[PDB]
Amino acid sequence: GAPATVTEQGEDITSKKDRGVLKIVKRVGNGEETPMIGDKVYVHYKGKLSNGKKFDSSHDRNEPFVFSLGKGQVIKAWDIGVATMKKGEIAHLLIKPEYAYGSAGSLPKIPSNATLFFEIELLDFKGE
Ligand SMILES: COc1cc2cc(c1OC)OCCCOCCCCCOC(=O)[C@@H]1CCCCN1C(=O)[C@H]2C1CCCCC1
Repeated sequence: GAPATVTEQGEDITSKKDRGVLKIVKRVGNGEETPMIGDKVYVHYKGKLSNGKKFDSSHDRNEPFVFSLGKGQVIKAWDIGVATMKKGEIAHLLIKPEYAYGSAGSLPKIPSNATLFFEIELLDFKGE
């Protein structure tokens, strides 16, 4: 169970060391450059509630998913986790609601106090 594997085996990459974002690297990337805040980043991802109840993929949309790192165009967890990644890396994230959609949730897709699981591949990142 990919979400459980990440609970057991994930690195806590939070500042406050609150196990709110957990990470395993599943495939290794290239170089030592990782993206800085304001970098434009290209990814493919597979995502779900850890309940396994709703599911989501860039592939559904038939195209890469693009955002500006650390601009809050995504959840705090993504801005934190993707920043730790290298070009070509695949990693797994398990995320507590404080780094996702909180007690307010995001209905209908996301309920209150949801935990999320993503598989993310980083493809590219160009400077601001
Ligand atoms: C709460 O809304 C959604 C959440 C998520 C996917 C959604 C979505 O509908 C708006 O549709 C995919 C179409 C892309 O639309 C822009 C995504 C920006 C929204 C912010 O997204 C995020 O911060 C993260 C990371 C980037 C990929 C999308 N993600 C999500 O949380 C996903 C959810 C969808 C349900 C299963 C878990 C992942």
